[PDB]
Amino acid sequence: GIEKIISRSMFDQMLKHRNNPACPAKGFYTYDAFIAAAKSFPSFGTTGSTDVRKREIAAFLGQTSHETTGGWPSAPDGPYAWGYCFLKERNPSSNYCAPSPRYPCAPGKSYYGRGPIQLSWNYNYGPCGEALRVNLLGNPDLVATDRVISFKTALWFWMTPQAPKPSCHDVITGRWQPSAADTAAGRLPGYGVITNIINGGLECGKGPNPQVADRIGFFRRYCGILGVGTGNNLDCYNQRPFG
Ligand SMILES: CC(=O)N[C@@H]1[C@@H](O)[C@H](O)[C@@H](CO)O[C@@H]1O
Ligand SMILES: CC(=O)N[C@@H]1[C@@H](O)[C@H](O)[C@@H](CO)O[C@@H]1O
Ligand SMILES: CC(=O)N[C@@H]1[C@@H](O)[C@H](O)[C@@H](CO)O[C@H]1O
Repeated sequence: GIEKIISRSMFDQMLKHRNNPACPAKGFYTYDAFIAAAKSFPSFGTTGSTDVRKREIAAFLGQTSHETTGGWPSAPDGPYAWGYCFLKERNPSSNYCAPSPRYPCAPGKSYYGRGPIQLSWNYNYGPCGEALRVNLLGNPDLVATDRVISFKTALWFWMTPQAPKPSCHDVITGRWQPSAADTAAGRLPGYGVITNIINGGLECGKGPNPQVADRIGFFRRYCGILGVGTGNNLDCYNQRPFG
């Protein structure tokens, strides 16, 4: 599997501070859990040329690193060495509950960000739990409790199209071709579109944004380590958010 492209030592170099005693998630995010989880999504990091596979791994780790970052500008090893520091969304402003016939909010539960992709909203927890055969809609805390399930939610999100959004996977592997609406809106293949899929409503199409820049910094660092180009279209500053 992906262990051939990303070794334990490389993962540890990338996520240099995940086991820092200063990080709330210390000990939770393990290479073994990452590899185990990836087995359930066998085309992740095994699609296309070696160059593409490395870029996919860098893109996934880059985005998830931003979602979980403990970085600050003057941090040791730079802000892009502080991925995977957090497990739960810091200071959430709501329970992330939206109307959903299929995946209604479970009374008393909250769908704030958890795990590497900071999975949010009942309408993500619902179908993710269905795919993973666990009750994430009724027990969203599971994403912050079992390390393999945690990684699986992130990979699920990455691998799953949700129209009109393609999967992050299909974008980074070059399988996704933009529609006429996409090319008009400047949603072109690259890391920027991936940011848009993940959190574009809040981060994209509004000009320069430090969260978008942070996502790019991790991706650049990881592509450097893996020895691949990042490609272009890295930001979504001028991209209309997806529908
Ligand atoms: C641990 C934490 O609070 N992570 C959040 C994440 O939930 C949010 O989606 C992201 C947006 O850019 O930035 C934050 O760092
Ligand atoms: C954000 C980040 O770490 N960028 C680095 C850059 O500093 C370095 O010169 C290059 C080659 O090693 O790799 C990455 O682009
Ligand atoms: C990783 C994740 O859950 N991302 C969601 C995204 O699916 C949703 O479209 C958006 C709405 O603003 O909220 C983000 O938190």
